Amino acid sequence: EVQWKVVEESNYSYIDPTQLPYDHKWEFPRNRLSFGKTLGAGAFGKVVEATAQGLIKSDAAMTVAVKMLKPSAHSTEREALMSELKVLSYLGNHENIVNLLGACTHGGPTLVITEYCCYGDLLNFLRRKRDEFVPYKVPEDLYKDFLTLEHLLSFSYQVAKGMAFLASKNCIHRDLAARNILLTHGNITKICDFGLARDIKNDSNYVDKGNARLPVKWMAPESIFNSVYTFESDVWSYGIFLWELFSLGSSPYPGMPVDSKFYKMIKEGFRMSSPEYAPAEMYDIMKTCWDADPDKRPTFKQIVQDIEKQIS
Ligand SMILES: COC(=O)c1ccc2c(c1)NC(=O)/C2=C(\Nc1ccc(N(C)C(=O)CN2CCN(C)CC2)cc1)c1ccccc1
Repeated sequence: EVQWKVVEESNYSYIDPTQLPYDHKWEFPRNRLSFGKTLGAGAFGKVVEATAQGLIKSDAAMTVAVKMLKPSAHSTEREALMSELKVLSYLGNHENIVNLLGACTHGGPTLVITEYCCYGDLLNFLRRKRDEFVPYKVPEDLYKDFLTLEHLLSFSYQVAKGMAFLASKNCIHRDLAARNILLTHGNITKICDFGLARDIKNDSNYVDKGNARLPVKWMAPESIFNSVYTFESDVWSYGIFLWELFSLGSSPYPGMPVDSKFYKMIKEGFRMSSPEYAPAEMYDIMKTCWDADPDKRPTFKQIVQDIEKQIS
């Protein structure tokens, strides 16, 4: 919205990602990329499955995901893709994020080489295993490839470790949701920012507010109503993700259209109830994540230590 704002005294401010350095150690020869099918495409950017010759081991090739722009992209999009590469180069490597493997910044359009996660996004994975879920396995043949409570607990734990990594790098996600979590071999979940590769206009999970489209049902109140995005507001989005996880990919606040009454109810203390398969101690974490006071929400470092005792 382009309007007036009354302000009150309360810090952190975004950095201009174009000012971040790009380390050319990530430069990978473009001629060693063999492109496959497009995995997903936004309005201006797309992620393509590809084969990278000698990227990690000089002997053999490996499947990777290459993030690139469409022909319709303008100079601002090309700057944005370069800034996304500069952020990934800045953050460093962690197991629970979609990591940067290389980049092609020469001899053509910019190609960002990321890890390929064979299972896709966690949201579609959960909704696919809905009829194949049991809390724990009793004859094991009947639950061959079943999803269990052990898996969901590991997912909550890995996403929390990934977010804890981002917070330690002074990085705010601002769009934490199951659709932005990817699953790869060994049930490893990886956080990522789709950025230019998700078409926000065609996704009902992003609500048209003014001129912007925001993931309202995942956002903390101070984000929706005060435009305040912090480490603590990410924790709110993690609580909404937990509700997705233990409802097996159900849309949050199911059956509630986003309108003025919805915003009012959230401000007055309205919260979702416990998912059907959520353990009690995990739902406790949800309620703390959804505290209207950002000071009373747990940090991701605390969430990691909390879930760790549950795993053990
Ligand atoms: C910063 O990094 C990023 O921003 C980023 C963004 C997306 C991906 C990524 C990095 N890394 C991946 O791997 C991504 C996806 N990968 C994938 C894998 C498997 C599938 N599935 C299940 C298929 O069936 C498709 N596919 C399987 C393999 N055969 C050969 C071809 C058909 C679908 C998507 C994917 C992309 C679009 C939307 C959701 C996820």
